[PDB]
Amino acid sequence: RSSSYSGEYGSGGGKRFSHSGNQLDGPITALRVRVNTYYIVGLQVRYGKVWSDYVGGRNGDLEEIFLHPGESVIQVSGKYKWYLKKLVFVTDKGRYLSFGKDSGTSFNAVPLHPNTVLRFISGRSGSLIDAIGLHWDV
Ligand SMILES: OC[C@H]1O[C@@H](O[C@@H]2[C@@H](O)[C@H](O)O[C@H](CO)[C@H]2O)[C@H](O)[C@@H](O)[C@@H]1O
Ligand SMILES: [Cl-]
Ligand SMILES: [Cl-]
Repeated sequence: RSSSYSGEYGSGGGKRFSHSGNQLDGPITALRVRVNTYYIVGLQVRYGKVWSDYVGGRNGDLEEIFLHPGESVIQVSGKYKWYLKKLVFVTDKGRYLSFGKDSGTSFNAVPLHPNTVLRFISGRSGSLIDAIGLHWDV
């Protein structure tokens, strides 16, 4: 077994979500993160050529980053309180894809097993992102 799970990072508010079904669409190719003054408000992830159903709320500005062909996320750091505040996706092309404000409890997620990358995310959401979990696999 090469799969592993990092999380949950955040608190117990909101309703659980998962992108487990989405990995069949392909590898992660892009990220959308809605952000305001204090929080990560929403999240969307592009699996192959297909975006996940948007999760989170509407009170923030949408930020979007596309990954390069064959670029994978190999480390995720961030910060949270009762809600998620910052995320940094570190790639195997040496890019640090940062979203949100530098404040709160820090976390640092890396994969357990050899040669695995970020395949999908899960977590909790409502009007904001309450929590996030990272799922690693081949
Ligand atoms: O005390 C935790 C309670 O949190 C409630 O979820 C919140 C939503 O109602 C609101 O719209 O968004 C925020 C931020 O995303 C959520 O935390 C849950 O509905 C309750 O079940 C829970 O008791
Ligand atoms: Cl950058
Ligand atoms: Cl940390």
